[PDB]
Amino acid sequence: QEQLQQPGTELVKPGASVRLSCKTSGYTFASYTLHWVKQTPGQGLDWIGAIYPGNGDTSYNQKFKDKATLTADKSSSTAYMQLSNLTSEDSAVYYCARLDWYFDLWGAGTTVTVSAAGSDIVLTQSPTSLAVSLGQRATISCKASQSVDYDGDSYMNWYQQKPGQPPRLLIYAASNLESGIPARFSGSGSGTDFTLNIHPVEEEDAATYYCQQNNEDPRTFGGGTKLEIKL
Ligand SMILES: [Cl-]
Ligand SMILES: [Cl-]
Ligand code: NA
Ligand code: NA
Repeated sequence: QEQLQQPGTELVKPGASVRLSCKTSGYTFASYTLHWVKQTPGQGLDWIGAIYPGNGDTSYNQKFKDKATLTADKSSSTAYMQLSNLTSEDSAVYYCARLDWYFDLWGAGTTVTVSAAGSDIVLTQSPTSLAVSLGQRATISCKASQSVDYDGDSYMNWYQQKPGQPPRLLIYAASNLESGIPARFSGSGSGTDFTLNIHPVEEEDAATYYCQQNNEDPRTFGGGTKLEIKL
């Protein structure tokens, strides 16, 4: 089975560098782009950049061009991201993943804790948290600053991250359920306005939901909506 294996934590000093690893297995490493993604409570998910391991070609989000360096080691099937000149602003969880929906695969993420004691498309989610009673309906909005559509398809996906689990694709291209996702989820929308619906909600649905667009570079995500069950 295909896996992206990342260490759990790194505890690091301001000013240091840290190298994160993503050990792949279960498929041909050189043949699929791998992406890295930063997660914080306030900013949701941020696309850092991507590497094609077959030849080492990289692309970086402008904002991370000096912070991150992506490499790949074909002999060990492992990708690495170096973060340099660490500051408090780097404390976050970092995931490696295959982001294209048809190849969706996520590592479990490495928490990097920097510790010292004393015209991109913007996606807006609404609400950013909600509690819903068992059997009732949750509805979440994602609005984009510019169209995410091309040729009648919406280049926008939703991701679910259940507590303690990696993110996974939930809905792709606005309205298609990923394999294995139950019929109680549905997605709608086009252009700049998209909606996730879950009804009837069950306990297993408690999670943080993120929208993402991949119509223009860089890929961008919403800040996330945390859904809990109202007891
Ligand atoms: Cl809101
Ligand atoms: Cl948001
Ligand atoms: Na391999
Ligand atoms: Na709103």
